[PDB]
Amino acid sequence: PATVTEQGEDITSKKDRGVLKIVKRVGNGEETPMIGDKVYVHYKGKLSNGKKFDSSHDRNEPFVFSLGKGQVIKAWDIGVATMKKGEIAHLLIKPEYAYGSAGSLPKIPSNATLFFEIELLDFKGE
Ligand SMILES: COc1ccc(CC[C@H]2OC(=O)[C@@H]3CCCCN3C(=O)[C@@H](C3CCCCC3)c3cc(OC)c(c(OC)c3)OCCOC/C=C\COc3cccc2c3)cc1OC
Repeated sequence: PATVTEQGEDITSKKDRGVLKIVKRVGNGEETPMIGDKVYVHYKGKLSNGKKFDSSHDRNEPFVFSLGKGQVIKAWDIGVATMKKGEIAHLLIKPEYAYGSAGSLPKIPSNATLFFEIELLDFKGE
């Protein structure tokens, strides 16, 4: 997470560093998911300080959602939108792009900075 702080690319339209990304593994894909595409990922998630660890692997199930429909935090609609199939991205997220000053307790404290390792398994339209 500190690495992303230093090295991570800004992928916010507004470029406020609210969302930062390192492409760790390059995908075989040439396409990215469109808004309204059903998205299939593996993911690991923690607060910046390593607390509240969560993963699709542990839940024995991929995390499936439709892109750009606010099913997930702003940071995910922005971040997975940049990703290619087979790609693994690292994300460091400002609370403004996650749960904000209100947070979401008990899991998400007030003004929490999140870290995600996401693997984009696939995406489909229709
Ligand atoms: C439009 O804005 C929102 C959209 C959706 C939500 C609800 C939470 C949502 O989760 C997320 O947005 C992100 C990104 C997708 C992976 C999960 N996630 C989380 O933030 C994680 C959180 C990662 C950081 C360590 C603590 C757990 C994360 C993981 C959680 O448990 C797996 C979690 C949670 O809620 C605070 C956040 O618990 C609530 C869900 O209980 C279990 C049920 C379903 C599985 O979790 C889901 C399902 C769908 C969406 C999410 C969780 C709040 C939003 O407000 C900003």
